[PDB]
Amino acid sequence: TDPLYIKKICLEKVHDWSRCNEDDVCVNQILSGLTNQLFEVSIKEDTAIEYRITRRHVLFRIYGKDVDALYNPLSEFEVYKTMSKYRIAPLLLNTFDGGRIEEWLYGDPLSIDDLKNKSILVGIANVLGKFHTLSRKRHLPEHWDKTPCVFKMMDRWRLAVSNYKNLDKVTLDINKYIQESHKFLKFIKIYTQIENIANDIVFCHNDLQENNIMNTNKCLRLIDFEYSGYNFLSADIANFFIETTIDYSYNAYPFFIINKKNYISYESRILFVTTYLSKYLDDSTAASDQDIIDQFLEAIEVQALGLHLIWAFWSIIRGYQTKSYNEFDFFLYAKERLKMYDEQKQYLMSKNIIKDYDD
Ligand SMILES: [Mg+2]
Repeated sequence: TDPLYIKKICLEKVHDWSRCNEDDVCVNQILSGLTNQLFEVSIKEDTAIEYRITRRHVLFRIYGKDVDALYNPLSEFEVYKTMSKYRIAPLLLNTFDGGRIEEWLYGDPLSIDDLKNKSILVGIANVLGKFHTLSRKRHLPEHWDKTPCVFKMMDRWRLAVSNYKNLDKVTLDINKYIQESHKFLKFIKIYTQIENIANDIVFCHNDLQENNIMNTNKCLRLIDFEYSGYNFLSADIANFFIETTIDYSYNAYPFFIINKKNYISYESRILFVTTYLSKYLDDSTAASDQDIIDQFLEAIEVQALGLHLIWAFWSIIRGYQTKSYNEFDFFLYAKERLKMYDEQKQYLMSKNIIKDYDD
């Protein structure tokens, strides 16, 4: 993590960069987690034009430790290589002792305000619709577990949360939501057997938020596939719809803002689902049926219910890992996702959508 060592590695692992020396290379650490240290590494532009280096930037990733990973760290690299092969993720460039080097994407992540732009929403639906056709249009590795990660994420993170003895003010009754977790997984096992396109099991990103969508040339691209895996495709869309209400760009405590009124509008949700199905169904994109759309939208809201529990548990675990480094209040965030669960459960009950859920 010493900058000159980073320069030395890049000069010998990026093609034609060895024509430079360490004084031609710039290293800028970008925001990292506990599992990663990320650096923007570049050749100074005037040095680049003189030597005519065409790959001026790379992304330099130093691996953390597996035990701190809340995703699955043992299969993350194999999954990323597959995504890189089919040009879905940023291109893997090289590996080194303790990390890897990836293509640098020029542009900016989408903002919370970009998700109000209807043209941006259409672009996102096209990208995700085409992306979700991967498992049926190409042959993904046959040994990959096809269990929907809604089960795996919920099970894995509920276990880690129940192993805590503190749990003071995240909720006074954590086992209420631990028992709610069991209710959702049992309901979703029945609910997803109903014939619904939204219940199709495809390879999913599973962390669809605006800052994981890059806007490069007006071509939207996905990044950060660490949580990716097989899942109900409605879960990927439900995550994106939820994220229209959460702003992570706020730069003071608690470093997030929730605006439930900003939830993607119904006409926007229609426009998204129609656009999505136009790309996800190929030989007959005849899914302009409103009853198919209205049922697509209902399955999305059902999956949204469980995502609030999934990410609340994730946030509880992150809160016990961190300790005033970014000062993002993971415990307040978890409490807000738990509140989102209660409000979503009430709404679904009020419309009789989660029958036999046993409140
Ligand atoms: Mg990210």
